[PDB]
Amino acid sequence: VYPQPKVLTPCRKDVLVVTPWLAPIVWEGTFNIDILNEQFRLQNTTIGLTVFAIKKYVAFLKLFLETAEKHFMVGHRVHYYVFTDQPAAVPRVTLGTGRQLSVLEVGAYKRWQDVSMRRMEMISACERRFLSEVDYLVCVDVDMEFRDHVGVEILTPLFGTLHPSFYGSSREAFTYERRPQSQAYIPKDEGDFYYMGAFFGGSVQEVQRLTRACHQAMMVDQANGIEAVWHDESHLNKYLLRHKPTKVLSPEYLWDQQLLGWPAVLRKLRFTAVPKN
Amino acid sequence: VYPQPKVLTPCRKDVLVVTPWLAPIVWEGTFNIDILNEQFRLQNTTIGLTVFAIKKYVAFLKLFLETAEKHFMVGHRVHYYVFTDQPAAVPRVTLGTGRQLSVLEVGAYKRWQDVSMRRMEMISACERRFLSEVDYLVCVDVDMEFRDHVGVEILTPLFGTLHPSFYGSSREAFTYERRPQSQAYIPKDEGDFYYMGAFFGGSVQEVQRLTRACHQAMMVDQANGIEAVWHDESHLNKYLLRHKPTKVLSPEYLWDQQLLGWPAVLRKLRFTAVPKN
Ligand SMILES: O=c1ccn([C@@H]2O[C@H](COP(=O)(O)OP(=O)(O)O)[C@@H](O)[C@H]2O)c(=O)[nH]1
Ligand SMILES: O=c1ccn([C@@H]2O[C@H](COP(=O)(O)OP(=O)(O)O)[C@@H](O)[C@H]2O)c(=O)[nH]1
Ligand SMILES: OC[C@H]1O[C@@H](O)[C@H](O)[C@@H](O)[C@H]1O
Ligand SMILES: OC[C@H]1O[C@@H](O)[C@H](O)[C@@H](O)[C@H]1O
Ligand SMILES: [Mn+2]
Ligand SMILES: [Mn+2]
Repeated sequence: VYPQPKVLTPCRKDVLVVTPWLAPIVWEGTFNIDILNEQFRLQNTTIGLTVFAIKKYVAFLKLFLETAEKHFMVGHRVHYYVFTDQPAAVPRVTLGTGRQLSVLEVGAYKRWQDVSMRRMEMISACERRFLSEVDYLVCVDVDMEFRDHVGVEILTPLFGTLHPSFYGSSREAFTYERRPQSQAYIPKDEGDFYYMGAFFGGSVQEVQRLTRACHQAMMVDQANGIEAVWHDESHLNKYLLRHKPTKVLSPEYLWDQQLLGWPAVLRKLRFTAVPKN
Repeated sequence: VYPQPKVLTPCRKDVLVVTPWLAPIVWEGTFNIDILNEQFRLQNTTIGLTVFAIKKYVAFLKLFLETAEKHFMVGHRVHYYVFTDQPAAVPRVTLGTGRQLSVLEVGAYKRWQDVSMRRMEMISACERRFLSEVDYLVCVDVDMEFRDHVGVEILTPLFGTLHPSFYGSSREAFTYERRPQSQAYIPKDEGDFYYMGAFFGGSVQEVQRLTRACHQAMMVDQANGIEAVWHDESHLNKYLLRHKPTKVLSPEYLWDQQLLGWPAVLRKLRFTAVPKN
């Protein structure tokens, strides 16, 4: 039993709910979570969530993790992978059933550019290990909290998330890389969306492809003495232009209430930034 | 270069363009065919189209085939499989490049119920052969003509098509099988859509699963001395209830202008019935 979908009365009429390559754009009201939960339960799906907490960012872990336990893939199997240069600093947080956490220890870089940029390398290389332990990988920023449901509706071979400062914008304004000497180069009259670096994912296979390609593309740039304007986010936008995501998450999935409010078009604020100095 | 998809100005606001399990519902204006053509060209995708022309129905082949050459998967590789009890009767029709036709000879059944019903058996068993020759199988009625574009926008692991007499209806009215002694039984408060028997498909693997299951389910019924109300279409609706299609085609893809007109909500009439006695 569930309400009957009605072909001639669209749930959402205020937003675009599918891209021109027929990928769903995920917004409240486009899905029935009970149907989707049923489908994902039947494959006994496991979701991996990677998060980096290097240096002072280990401060963000506790709230990240507590809110992930209330809102992320609740009822499904989750494996948190925390990447950190301080394993002892990882708070002990009580996990629901079928949920686990592993701490993976890594080097720090002095520059914040490289910490964010080397995520691609580092996720890429836990490679044979993700393939056996999980069906999907979701890769997010640690400086964040869950405030509402983030579940299996997002799961697809490849997804990105609409940057919240640019969803209502035109492509000319998108802060893509505009210098043709960077591998992240996107010309002025190309681009579907501007995707944020802080929330992407997909199957293990598609995420390893993305992260390999972004790393291989960041390296090429260095050996040409150039750094992409917005770094990993620049390379992500380039990969996602050429390899179009099979779902696109609305800005419900990456928001900042302080900076942008709660507009009517956003019926839930699911995963939001935390203030930092 | 293409128009920029605009997150806050949905192309179609009059129809539901995605199901509650996040499958696209395919309507004009939801897709950019150039983007999709690009993606499908890059895999060198082959589409198989199966069609049965048993007895007098070989009369429908000529127009079916000619219009398929103007409108079906034009620019992509197509393999027509014509199933018939009269191979000599299959008109010679000139094919575009990368397009072929094979004639597969089969038995006739006196009763029209079994001809339509045994399609499932017969498609199911050309089994090892579809797996090597084609990536997708599309299965349609022969008594039909293409009048507009039917292309790669429909291609997905599994799709069905909204029956044109029932898209604006409620589920209570859907002419599902309502007798619990039939394997096609769907209860009164279940059902997403009423799908027509005349246009379904998907990957080879998903279509062989569907047709196997529908055959295995038709047989079980016979050995219980019962025939489903609307036959293969009844079993299809049951399979698609339990195994939800990954795309749903709008009634643009299965129409009858004589019986229902050309409503404003239908911006193209793509594939339509032909009058018969
Ligand atoms: O010293 C640092 C700087 C960054 N990060 C990681 O890199 C991510 C992205 O950087 P940040 O959040 O600073 O970028 P922003 O969201 O502010 O643009 C952080 O969330 C952490 O996962 C980290 O672990 N240690
Ligand atoms: O004598 C027959 C009756 C049916 N068919 C096939 O079974 C399909 C479905 O039957 P029909 O079109 O009669 O059903 P309808 O569309 O009228 O309900 C036809 O299109 C043909 O592919 C056939 O080949 N020979
Ligand atoms: O334009 C790209 C930039 O946009 C800012 O609003 C955001 O805080 C940065 O993280 C980066 O994404
Ligand atoms: O209700 C099911 C039936 O609906 C009719 O309109 C259609 O012509 C039949 O082929 C069958 O689909
Ligand atoms: Mn951040
Ligand atoms: Mn017919």
